[PDB]
Amino acid sequence: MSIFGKIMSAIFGDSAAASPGGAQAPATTGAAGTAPTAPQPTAAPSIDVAPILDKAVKAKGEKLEWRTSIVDLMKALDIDSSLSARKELAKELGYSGDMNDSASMNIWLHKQVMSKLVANGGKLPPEIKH
Repeated sequence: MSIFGKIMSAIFGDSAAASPGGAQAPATTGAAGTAPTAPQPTAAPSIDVAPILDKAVKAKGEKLEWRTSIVDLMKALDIDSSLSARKELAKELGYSGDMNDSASMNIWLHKQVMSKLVANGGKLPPEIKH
């Protein structure tokens, strides 16, 4: 499969009314009816991936660094990260497994995946750029 297209189905799939700064705090009701009700939809031509992955990472359970590590953001959306997963994602991008080992694998893969990911309207924090 194509994991860059598998992870984006969650990143570009925010419909829980969370978004960057959209989550509100619940309040008690009853006599509380005093409040305006004019819900104008919040459009988003830009998909801020930062308040998506930063939260998804700690939702996964362990603290990761999606900012640099490609395997971290992958596992965060809950991908196998095992042999089959690392094989499909890499081979869809071109695959490089000669002497580079996992060392250059984290680097190169992180670059290519982002080019297929944030190109769909994804907005990244100012330090995530190739």
